[PDB]
Amino acid sequence: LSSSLKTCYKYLNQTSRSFAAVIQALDGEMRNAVCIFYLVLRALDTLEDDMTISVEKKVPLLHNFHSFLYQPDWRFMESKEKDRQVLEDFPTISLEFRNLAEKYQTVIADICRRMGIGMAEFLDKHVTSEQEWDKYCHYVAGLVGIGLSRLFSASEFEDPLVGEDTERANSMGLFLQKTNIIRDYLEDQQGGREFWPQEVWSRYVKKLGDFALPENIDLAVQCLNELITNALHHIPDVITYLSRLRNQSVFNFCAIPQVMAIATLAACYNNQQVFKGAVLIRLGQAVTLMMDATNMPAVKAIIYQYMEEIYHRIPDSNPSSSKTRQIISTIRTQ
Amino acid sequence: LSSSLKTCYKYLNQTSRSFAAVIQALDGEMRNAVCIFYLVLRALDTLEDDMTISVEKKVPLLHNFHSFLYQPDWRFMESKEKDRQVLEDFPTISLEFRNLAEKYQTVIADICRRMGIGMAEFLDKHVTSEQEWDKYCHYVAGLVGIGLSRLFSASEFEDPLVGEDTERANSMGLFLQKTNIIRDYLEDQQGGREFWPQEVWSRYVKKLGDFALPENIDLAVQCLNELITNALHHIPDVITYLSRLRNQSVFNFCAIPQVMAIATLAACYNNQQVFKGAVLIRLGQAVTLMMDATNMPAVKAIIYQYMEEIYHRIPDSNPSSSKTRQIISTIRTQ
Amino acid sequence: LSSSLKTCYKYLNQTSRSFAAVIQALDGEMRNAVCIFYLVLRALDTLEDDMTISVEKKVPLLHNFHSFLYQPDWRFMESKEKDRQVLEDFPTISLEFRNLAEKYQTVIADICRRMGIGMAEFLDKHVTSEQEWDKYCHYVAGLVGIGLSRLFSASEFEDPLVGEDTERANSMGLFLQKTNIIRDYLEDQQGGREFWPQEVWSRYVKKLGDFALPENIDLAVQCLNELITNALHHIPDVITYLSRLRNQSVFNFCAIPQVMAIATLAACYNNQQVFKGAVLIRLGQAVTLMMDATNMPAVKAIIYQYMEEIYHRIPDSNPSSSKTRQIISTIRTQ
Amino acid sequence: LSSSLKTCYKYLNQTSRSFAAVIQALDGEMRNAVCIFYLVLRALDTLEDDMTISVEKKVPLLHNFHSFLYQPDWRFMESKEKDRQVLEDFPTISLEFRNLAEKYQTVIADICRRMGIGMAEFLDKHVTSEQEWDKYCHYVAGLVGIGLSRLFSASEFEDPLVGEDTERANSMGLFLQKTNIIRDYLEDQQGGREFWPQEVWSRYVKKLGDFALPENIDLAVQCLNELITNALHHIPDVITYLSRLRNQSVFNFCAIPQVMAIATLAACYNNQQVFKGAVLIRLGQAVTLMMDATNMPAVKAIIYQYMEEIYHRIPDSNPSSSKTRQIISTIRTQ
Amino acid sequence: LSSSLKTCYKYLNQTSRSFAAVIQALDGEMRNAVCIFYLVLRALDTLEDDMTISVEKKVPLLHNFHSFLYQPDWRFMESKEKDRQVLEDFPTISLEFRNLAEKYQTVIADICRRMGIGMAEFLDKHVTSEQEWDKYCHYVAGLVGIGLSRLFSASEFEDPLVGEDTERANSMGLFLQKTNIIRDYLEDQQGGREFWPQEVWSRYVKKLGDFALPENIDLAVQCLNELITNALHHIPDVITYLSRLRNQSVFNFCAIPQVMAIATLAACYNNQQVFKGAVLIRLGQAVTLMMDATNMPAVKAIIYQYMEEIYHRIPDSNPSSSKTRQIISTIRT
Amino acid sequence: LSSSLKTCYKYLNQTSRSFAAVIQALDGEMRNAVCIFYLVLRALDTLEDDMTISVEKKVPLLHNFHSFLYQPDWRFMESKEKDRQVLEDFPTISLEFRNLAEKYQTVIADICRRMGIGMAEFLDKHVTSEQEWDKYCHYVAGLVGIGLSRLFSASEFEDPLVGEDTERANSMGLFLQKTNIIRDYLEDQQGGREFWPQEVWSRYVKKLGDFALPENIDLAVQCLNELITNALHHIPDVITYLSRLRNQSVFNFCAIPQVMAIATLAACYNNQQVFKGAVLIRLGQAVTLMMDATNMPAVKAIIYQYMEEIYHRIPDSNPSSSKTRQIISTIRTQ
Ligand SMILES: CC(C)=CCC/C(C)=C/CC/C(C)=C/CSP(=O)(O)OP(=O)(O)O
Repeated sequence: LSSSLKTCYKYLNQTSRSFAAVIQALDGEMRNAVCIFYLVLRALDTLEDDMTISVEKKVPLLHNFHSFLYQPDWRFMESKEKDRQVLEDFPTISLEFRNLAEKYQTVIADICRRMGIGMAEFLDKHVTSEQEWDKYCHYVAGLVGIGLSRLFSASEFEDPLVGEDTERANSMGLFLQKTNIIRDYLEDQQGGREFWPQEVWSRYVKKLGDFALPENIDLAVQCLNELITNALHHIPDVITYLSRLRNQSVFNFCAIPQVMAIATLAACYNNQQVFKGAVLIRLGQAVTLMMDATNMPAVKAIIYQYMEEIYHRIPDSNPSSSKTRQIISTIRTQ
Repeated sequence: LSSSLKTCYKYLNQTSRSFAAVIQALDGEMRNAVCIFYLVLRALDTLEDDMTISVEKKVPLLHNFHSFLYQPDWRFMESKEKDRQVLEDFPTISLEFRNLAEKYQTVIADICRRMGIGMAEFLDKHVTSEQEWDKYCHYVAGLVGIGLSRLFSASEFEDPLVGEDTERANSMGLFLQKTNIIRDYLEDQQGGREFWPQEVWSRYVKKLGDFALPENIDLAVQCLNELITNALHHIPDVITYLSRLRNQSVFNFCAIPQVMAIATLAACYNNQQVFKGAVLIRLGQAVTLMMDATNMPAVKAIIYQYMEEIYHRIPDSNPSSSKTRQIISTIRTQ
Repeated sequence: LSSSLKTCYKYLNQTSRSFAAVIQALDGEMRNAVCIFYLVLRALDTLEDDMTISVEKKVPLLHNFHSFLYQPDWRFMESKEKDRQVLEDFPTISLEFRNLAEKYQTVIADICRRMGIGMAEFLDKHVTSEQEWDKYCHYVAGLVGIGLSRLFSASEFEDPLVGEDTERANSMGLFLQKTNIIRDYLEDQQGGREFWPQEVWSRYVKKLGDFALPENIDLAVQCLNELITNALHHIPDVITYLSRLRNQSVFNFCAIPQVMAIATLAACYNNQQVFKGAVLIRLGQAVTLMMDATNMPAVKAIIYQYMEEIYHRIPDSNPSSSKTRQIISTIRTQ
Repeated sequence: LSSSLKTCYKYLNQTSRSFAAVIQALDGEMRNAVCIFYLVLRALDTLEDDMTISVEKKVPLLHNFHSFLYQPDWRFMESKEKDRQVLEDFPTISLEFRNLAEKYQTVIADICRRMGIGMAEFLDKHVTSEQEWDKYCHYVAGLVGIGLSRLFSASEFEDPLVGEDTERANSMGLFLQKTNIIRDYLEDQQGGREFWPQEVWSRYVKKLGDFALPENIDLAVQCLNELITNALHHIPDVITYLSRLRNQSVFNFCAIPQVMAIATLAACYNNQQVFKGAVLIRLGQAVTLMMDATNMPAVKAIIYQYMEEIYHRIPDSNPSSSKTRQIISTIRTQ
Repeated sequence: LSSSLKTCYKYLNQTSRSFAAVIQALDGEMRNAVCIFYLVLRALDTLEDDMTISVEKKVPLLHNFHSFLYQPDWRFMESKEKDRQVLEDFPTISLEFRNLAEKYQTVIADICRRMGIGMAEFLDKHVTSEQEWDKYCHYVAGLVGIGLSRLFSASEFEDPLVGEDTERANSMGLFLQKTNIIRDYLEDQQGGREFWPQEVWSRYVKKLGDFALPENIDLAVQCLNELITNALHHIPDVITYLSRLRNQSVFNFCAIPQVMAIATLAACYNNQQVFKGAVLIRLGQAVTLMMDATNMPAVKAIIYQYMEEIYHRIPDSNPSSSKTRQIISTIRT
Repeated sequence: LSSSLKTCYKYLNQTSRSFAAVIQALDGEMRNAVCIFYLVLRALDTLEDDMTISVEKKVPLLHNFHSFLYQPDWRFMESKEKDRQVLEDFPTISLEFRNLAEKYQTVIADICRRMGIGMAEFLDKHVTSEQEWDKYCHYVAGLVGIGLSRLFSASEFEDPLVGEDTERANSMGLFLQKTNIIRDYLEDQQGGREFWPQEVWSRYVKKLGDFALPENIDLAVQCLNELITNALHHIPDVITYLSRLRNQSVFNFCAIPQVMAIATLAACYNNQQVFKGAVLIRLGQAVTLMMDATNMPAVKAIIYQYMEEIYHRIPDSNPSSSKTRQIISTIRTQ
């Protein structure tokens, strides 16, 4: 019955309109910690997003975002973004963050800390290579996974082992990030920002904007593919991660998203539409129709069912084949 | 393999259309208890519902119902409703009732009594105040919720607290009753019955029956929204009542119906169709498209997602706009 | 890191769009055993179907199929069936059979020996009596349930009783088989195959190929319903069986296929279209809407809902009307 | 039905006084996997101590031991050790090794290859420096812990971390091996083998065999305490290792052996007996007589009890008294 | 607060020291159910025991004992056995029996019914073949296993699969009963009751009592060894039965008495004391010193450790050599 | 890691042979919170003991000990008791106290405050009534139960009820305490210390010391039994208390002592050795040989088992013969 909290949850259902629901399904003290944790990285991203802010001003701010969590009156008004309310009415968010147990604060604070540094590290440059494309996702998604993992263990609703495992807690983040990137391609383009790592989109066209050009379809799609064959390598980890979870609320919160992504990459795979406007996430076979993503055996089958939708449409003309099959063949025998 | 019991189940699937399946999938003892509990509650209901009966002859049959169960030859060939064989063949029903461990009989007992009394206490009047509305839903549904909670704690399948907290069990019942009273308005009106609370619909029109007139449809919807916003208050209880359950079997029987209800209110919210025909209740987006109501965290994600579906379709000019927002905010933060 | 085991899963998906996903979702050692069990079974079946093979040759192969399991080099190159890949590269599948623990080997080997004996036995004939239909379903489906059961128990993932009760295992087998044999009526007739128990369709028509001619659809649906009734007799066993499984992955692998079978039987029941095209498997009621088949109680509810969709469809004018209601009543009383 | 696996378990009980029981009590797969791993390691070890085998002849055997696992008929009949039956009937053991799943073979074979290389290195040499004493121990006991550890993570019975963290695994190995050496002193000396690091025992006497002489007991016990102090340093890792275990059978298999070692290091600390005959593991305090080593806390309790038994006996006049205390402290404050 | 319930537990402790503590540690309703069950069995077995009751007077008693449960005043005063307190005051026990929920009564009444018929079947004869040894061990112990299993399952504390597995449940009982019939040779001899299979001891001596004579000691141990070998075969089932359990109270209740019997056989194997007096239970070696029979892995490990003690003392000369080893070989693989 | 915290643990092991081990085994925050607690109670106790600290100086010390906790420099250098170390180095211990979460401090200080006052009240008197034996055991033992209990609940490792039900916590405390006063009759007598309630021994002899006399052994043992009987009355609470615990470290910590005390009373019951020397714990008969005190079911069993040990030895000729049976009988039927 706290004005600040209610408002916090008003921002959660506002910005993170896809997780919101499951976040509110999290058991006990995990509920707020994550809700607030989502608002702050939502706010932290808005700052990094907002392009009407100088690089030499954004950088400082980015780096200290983690310090503002203890500045009762910190705030931002000059932000001209749709999610700018989180910045404007931040004090509300910081107040509640300030009522979170110390064990949860340390983590959230610590993650904003490094996420920031990293976000700034890629504020003047582009995603160079694959090897580099992971560093970025690690900063904007990976670290989030680690943070969430540490919150679970810290809440003692999950085994201490979920926190330790970060390599996988990271893949969990990299998979989604790479997914979204690869999904809303035109959106990022029509927005003034490039994200598809170079060294790969390069070997196709000269400017990853060409892909939005009609007489490109071929090189367009093909690139998309090998970009997906890259993301699919995170499945084995995503499966291992979830296989360790022992809390139902936590399982859903982690599982659902991962499954929407696979459903996404299975729809985006070789689907030209990925450049026209938007792709609809068509579901799986007439078997995974009686299986919700709430128990591991179900999840797996659901993944496998999607891996098939892909392995099925894999064209030989594609220079990304073989590997596409080499990865899916591994997710099958694991 | 009781030729009689086999009959009882035939009747269960012959009347309790929306509960038969979950009642049958109830573990061991609750299976027969809860089944009979319905067949009798049906009887006591199919009577109040038969207008052919004179009020002089109806009132008795109600109070003296909690003791017909113990009257081997009782029946009521003098009825013209639909669920009449549950009275004309009542002995087969009463018989099986005596076959239940006295502790189960003791519950089904102290209720038919407390019900026919409250039920009788309404044969003449109509629902007036909002408060008087709960009171009615109590005698008709709230009691059922409590008696079940009694049965669940009695079988030892659930903790003793479920049947102890008569309040939560009541909300469980009221939420189901109101959602129906709301949903079945047009049908009730056409029938000749009026369950909508007078102090509410009178603030909109002269006769509760006017809402049937296509001319007053706009007012009818405003009242709908008001009543719906009322019913949304039982949710916090519902969740609480549902999270205490430990038995899968029982959980399904409880959660699904509440979920079906929540889904219903969201279907009807600000929906004129409630005054013209029948509303088709559908699921959530693609997040709740991946879950089912068999486990609490998932149930919560569904409940939370139906709320947002309501919160978005709220008109600013609607009389209850902020009342609705207030409780939906209470639900997402609590 | 074995190309032979990888290849197997490739074949597992190339030929089982119906199970590959729930098979690869199985826990620990059951995964490979069931995958390979499925492959040799599939390979055995391709032999028993390959029409371009003289009975004066096909028999011994069916009789000695079990033995080709211990022969590194055995393989069949002269096949023209769809899934002939498994026969041509059998040394790859057999190699992996020999890599499984010895207890799964003796199980798969025993079923492969018994199934071949039965298969060869029905090459030179059709299903006469209704007790031969059983015997035949036993050899192609029933033994598969026993085998699978024997393995589940052998792995200790499931109780030892699951394997011991071959009677209940058999039902599981017969129920899935009969269903397919009923749904696939048109597909079988348009292919020189007689699977319906002729001791039945002979009391409705002269030739089994007459149910095709529209002038006899009334006698057809009439025969259709008699069989669907016969098969419904297995459901109790199906329930007894699924109620024993304690491992989730295994539960999914068993319950899903079963629920699908019923959904089909409930769509094909009294449906004329059976003799014109394929039947479209609708949805799980409006109650079974929020519940999937991953837990026994739910699977119970789901099953009963379908038992109703058929009960509220039995034409009093159908000669099977009594049996049908009889059993549906038995099923729900238990 | 396998008589060779029965033979294997007979050898497990003839060769492993200490582990047969906890091994046989291992869950499912880990059972045979550990049994056979223990048996090939036994054969490798027996080939190593066999002193009637010249050194030039023995290297090729130790180097190729891992490869003979895959030579069905390989056997060694020229050994004169006592457990030489495992080598004379090695074909039976390797048979069942080849019957294990490939994922275990890869682990067991790899640990065999590296353990051979290592055993070979120390043939022509003696253990000198503590860092060398550690090296030898890694080659004979460390790698075993790593082996078992990778076997547990492969069976999915334990977390993926158990296997990945090789240092903790090696700690478990070293701790047990160091203990025997420290205890089997006399028995070794009366054999012709020296395992006590030289840089240590040397600074006490001229010949290791001198500690045997009754006129050195003072230097005997003093050295004994230095080495034990060296050993105690592994306990922090031992405790960390065991606390990540989640499977009871495996926990039993890991803890029991360790509590045994620690009980031994305790009964040996500052005990002239080590140089005259065997020391008797006299159980600890009264508090432990009601405790068993099957749960983590009790094991924490047991270890801490043994630490005190050692701490209360640390004589000031000991060259390492300030070392022994400083480490037990670190154990107590961890 | 019940005086008659209070009384029942007093009886439980007087007549069954080997189980009283684990029975009282049982969860919820299982506690009262298993207590009463033990008491009526205690009586039924006391009637069978009393050798001062004629066979023609005894047959009716065993046959109708189960109905006596429902005869409030029924009691028996002509018993001369020392456990007859429950017989003389059976109305207190029966009163608490009619107090137990029905689902429990139905199980306890059924076992008493079946055990009646069986105990009566053997008043006339002696156990001859090993096969008959099982039928007999079935009536006095196996049914107690089946009854127990069904009680656990009915209580909901244990899985439905437990009370459904009558084959393994039966084994749990045969095992315990054989270990005792074996261990209590010299005791059964001075009482005039013979429980060792005749088709077995007859291959060694003229009268089973001859094993009591010091110059047959060698033949005695050889017989003792054959029988123990026979009892060992139930261990696999026992391990399967125990593995299934999930409730701690129910586990400790089933495990401990089995481990105890295992310990007993280990101590009696190729041991002469059996024929001269009493054999005291040795305990765990090096591994067992940190393990207790309260978790399955630990249970198994102890049992393996025991199987080994026997295996190590198996003389190659004993006519049961290959069997004794063969069975231990199945138990450890 | 902190040097002071290590020092604390050194003291814990030197001043606690009965809890040092089990305490260090405790999880998370409870570890330290309980260590400090024992240390400060240990000191306060050493003050009370020390017979060279005049009443004039001792009273103020006791009453104000709890305040000495928040005073950085407070120390006591005139103790002559062996454990004096914790007093001379009190600032080190008080430093750590001040580092415990504020909530743990509230408990430790309150127990110290209450304990001091009460210890001071018994300085110039002995225990007369049994009613007074209770109030004493409370001030020195019971309050420790309340402390520990209040602490487990604060840490949230146990449910709040554990801390609330102070009566059951007091009992756990008095039982251990009373038992000790028994066992140590002679050791205390040779200390001019009298703890055996005067209103009880007064009725057998003339002076509490007359029991050391060989001719009074008869009356000696009779009194013994009465007290032992008195002690048995706490067992019901003990069982209740222990059955409420959810954490294994906390269960061990609490169970071991209780079981140890019950064994001590069984050994002492009617044993003339109480007045001639020391009585050691007889070995858990037969049924209790294979049981540790790590799970409730086993603890009850061990307890019920020791009850019979007593019950068997009760002679009709004991004045308290009847009360001893009575209480035990109550313990049996609960
Ligand atoms: C687990 C258990 C105890 C019993 C189940 C027993 C089973 C699986 C029996 C075989 C049943 C059939 C005929 C399955 C579909 S054939 P298909 O795979 O060729 O059909 P498709 O076209 O792929 O869907």
